[PDB]
Amino acid sequence: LSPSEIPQRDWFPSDFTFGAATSAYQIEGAWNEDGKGESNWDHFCHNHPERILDGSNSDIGANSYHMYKTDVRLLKEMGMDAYRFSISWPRILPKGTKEGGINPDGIKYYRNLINLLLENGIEPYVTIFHWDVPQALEEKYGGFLDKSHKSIVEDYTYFAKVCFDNFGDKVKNWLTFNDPQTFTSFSYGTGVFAPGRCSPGLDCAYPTGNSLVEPYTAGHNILLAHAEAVDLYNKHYKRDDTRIGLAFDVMGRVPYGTSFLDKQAEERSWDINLGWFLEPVVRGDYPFSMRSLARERLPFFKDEQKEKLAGSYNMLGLNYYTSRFSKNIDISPNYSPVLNTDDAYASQEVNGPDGKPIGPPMGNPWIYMYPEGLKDLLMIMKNKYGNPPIYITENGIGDVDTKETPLPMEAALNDYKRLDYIQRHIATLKESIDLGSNVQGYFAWSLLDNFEWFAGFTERYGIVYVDRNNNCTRYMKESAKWLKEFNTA
Amino acid sequence: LSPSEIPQRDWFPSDFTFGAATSAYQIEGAWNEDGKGESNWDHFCHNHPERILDGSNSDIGANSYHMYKTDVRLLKEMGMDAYRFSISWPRILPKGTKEGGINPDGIKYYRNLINLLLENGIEPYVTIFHWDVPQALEEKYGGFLDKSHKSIVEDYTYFAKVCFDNFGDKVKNWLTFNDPQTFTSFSYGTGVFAPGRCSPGLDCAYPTGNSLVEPYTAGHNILLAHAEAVDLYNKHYKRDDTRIGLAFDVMGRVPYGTSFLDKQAEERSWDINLGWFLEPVVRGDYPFSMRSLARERLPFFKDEQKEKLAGSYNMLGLNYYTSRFSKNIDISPNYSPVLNTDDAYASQEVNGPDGKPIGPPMGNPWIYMYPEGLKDLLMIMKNKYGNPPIYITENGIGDVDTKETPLPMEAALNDYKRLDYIQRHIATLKESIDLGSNVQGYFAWSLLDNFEWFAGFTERYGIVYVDRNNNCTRYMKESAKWLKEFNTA
Repeated sequence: LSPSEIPQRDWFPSDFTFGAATSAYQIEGAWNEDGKGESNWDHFCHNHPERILDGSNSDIGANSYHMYKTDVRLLKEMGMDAYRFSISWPRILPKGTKEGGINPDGIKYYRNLINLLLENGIEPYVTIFHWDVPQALEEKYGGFLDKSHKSIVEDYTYFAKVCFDNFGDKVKNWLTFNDPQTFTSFSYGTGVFAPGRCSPGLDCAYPTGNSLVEPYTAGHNILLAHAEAVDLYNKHYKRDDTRIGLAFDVMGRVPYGTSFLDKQAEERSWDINLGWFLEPVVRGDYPFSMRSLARERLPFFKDEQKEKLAGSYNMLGLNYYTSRFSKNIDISPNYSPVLNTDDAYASQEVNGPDGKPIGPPMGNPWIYMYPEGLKDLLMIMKNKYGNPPIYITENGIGDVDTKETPLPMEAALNDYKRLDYIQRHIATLKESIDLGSNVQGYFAWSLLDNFEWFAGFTERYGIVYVDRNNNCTRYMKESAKWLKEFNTA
Repeated sequence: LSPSEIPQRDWFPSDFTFGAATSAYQIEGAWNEDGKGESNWDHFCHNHPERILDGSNSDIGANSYHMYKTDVRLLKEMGMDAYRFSISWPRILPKGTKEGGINPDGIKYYRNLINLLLENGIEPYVTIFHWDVPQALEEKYGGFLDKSHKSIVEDYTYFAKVCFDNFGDKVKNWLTFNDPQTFTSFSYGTGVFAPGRCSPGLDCAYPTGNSLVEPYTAGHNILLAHAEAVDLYNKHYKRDDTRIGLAFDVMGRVPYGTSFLDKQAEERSWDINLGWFLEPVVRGDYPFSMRSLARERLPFFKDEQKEKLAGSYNMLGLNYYTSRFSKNIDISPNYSPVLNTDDAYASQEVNGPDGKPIGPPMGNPWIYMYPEGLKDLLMIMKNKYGNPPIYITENGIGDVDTKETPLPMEAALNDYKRLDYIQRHIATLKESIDLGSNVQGYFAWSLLDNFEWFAGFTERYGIVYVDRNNNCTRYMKESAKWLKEFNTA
């Protein structure tokens, strides 16, 4: 709020990075053009529109496949140092496999986007996989549910090789996966993401899975896939100045009460949310708490794998939005986990014991502003996990805009709530950096308003407004205007 | 230790308590006189003398049953404020049950000892149970292995009732159990204690038990017994100025290395050693880590039991001797618990990473001097468990004295190593008191040299020498002389 409280670029180091981010399926559109194979999401939205809040799909998105030159202009205008976007697996390998052949148009597109960004002095941060699994592999062996722990791993590794092959010379920053926890938990736990599987009795499109097992199977394959891709990268592609890693979605955790019991609950919560995928790439295995609680439901790694996994990164991405109070749940005959996330034996509350929310509500159903949680998370990365190079690869909020409660374009552009939120977190990074945090960059999540998975188009997360009523025309929002001023000045 | 470093009595509050302690089976003797029933230890030593290092038994002990007058004498001369001793269950209730009848001579013995201690201004801290279970009960239903979780509970409560009925008027400080963890772990885990049970395949007198289950069964019954005895006490015997509780044996735990993994191992170690019995009397249930690791092997408490257990104490005893480095052990198909203590997934090391022992060796196979471990424990009691009134009910070392390497009487009396150890721990209490610890007393373990369980008479723990070659004549050691000087001055 206060003038001296508003972040200034000179607050951060000269080499610090500021940018924006998106994901292929959310913005690309052209779902079936120039030889692009079908994805799990194409398949899910088309077959189960009832599972999308407004029954929409992303056949078009923000049409960034055809309008990338504009996205680049926008980034240049705001003075962003970098841009993080993902690559569509099927647009590159329609069948998802080597034998399926590499789609030249798919390669050409990302090739053009990369050169243009660079031409304009914007560093590309390439996310190899953002939930878009080729349907071919999905039907072939369930994709990441691959009970063999081999097929999907090799297929993902080849996909990566093609990316390193065709873009390696230009790309200096790679991210193998983005939000693996939300992907596995939502796609196989609660079943709100494609393909929509969950345990019998649960309300999802295909209640014939197992919410206590599939998320861990998928998670295991993701980790094996990551380790293999990084091995390949370090052996045949890494250069003295390039980096590879992955990004984790994470909610800050705060003890519900003062009991040491809730502090324990909090620990188990960080473990099942962040630790799940971070500990394996850090030391080669899952958090002890998860193994003691999920037991046989959580696969074991071979010695070779643990070896390939430990230290498989040069930098790590953190996608932060909110936090929750963690309240203890005792083990006893009166309680039985139903969802994989229930293995943490802790309830995640928005309201503390005083009935008040952990932070001011930002609009949609789950984002409560609590920049303190980001600070705690960075302190944990610094003191417990080796203080590696950190990039806040995602941060932002979603403005609600439904057919029942339309959000006027004027109001959509005057996103002061978003601006305030963004400046608070950027300020939080300043503090963490002075305390020793190895944070090296910040990416505002959603360069553009786009498809928001099961929420469809009911939420606008962009710093740039997209008018789909008029050829997806881009309009800077106040938040984008400030970022432009911030990056300049 | 520097002269200004040697603790002084004025260093502590006027109401602070200094005393000595012993246990019935270890010092009494007269194992089968004046109607005393046979105990589990009488039975074990007689039937398996090969399980006692020097093949001895405690038929005589320090012969305190006939020489108690001399014991109180030593206490009064040293200026001790209190004396902790235990009551022999089989000596009070020969058959261990009410139907068996109360032994007149037994009641008499303790009545006289108590009145004498009071006549001399020495407060008696009475331990109700110290491992000596009436053999009658052991044969009738396995004693604390009682699969019904009712018989042993009721018989223990009655025994407790008798004590309250005959001594309640004179005793103001009660301790239901002493060292429940060593009792259960050694009697049913490794089998080195009576009755000597363990998992088939292990080396004990009766390898027909289960080291992964029986210690927990016994522990569970001990806790139920405690809750019931405290409930009875609070209802018909407690007076505004009387207190009841129990004492826990505990080794300090220090992370082996710097990894966060060993910090976790350390926590699981405190949990399995101290938490096992403390958490139930504090909040009504076992530590979360134990329930998650022992699972079905750790019995569940009924709601009314958790209610009786939570807050079932006015004070707590801590038996401290040494500490260990806790080193992490991952959960994996390559590791399978054998002993109940393995459930903590942590090795307890005497030597740290540098090959050096955590503290200087005190003589016997397991005691290493590390008073800072006591400080850590007191800080945990203060910051995590409510900072209750604490009494260090045992602290000391054992001088090795075997047939092969006899300890000359002169050397046994010049126990400067014990004195140093004692002065360092008393000093440590001072530091803790100033830091806010609610420590209210210190008891030197072993007023007398006596029977040391499976170690027989190969170790002298007393501050008072017992010459069994003569008529078990007592002689003050340097440690005792200093204590006398300290208590006076």
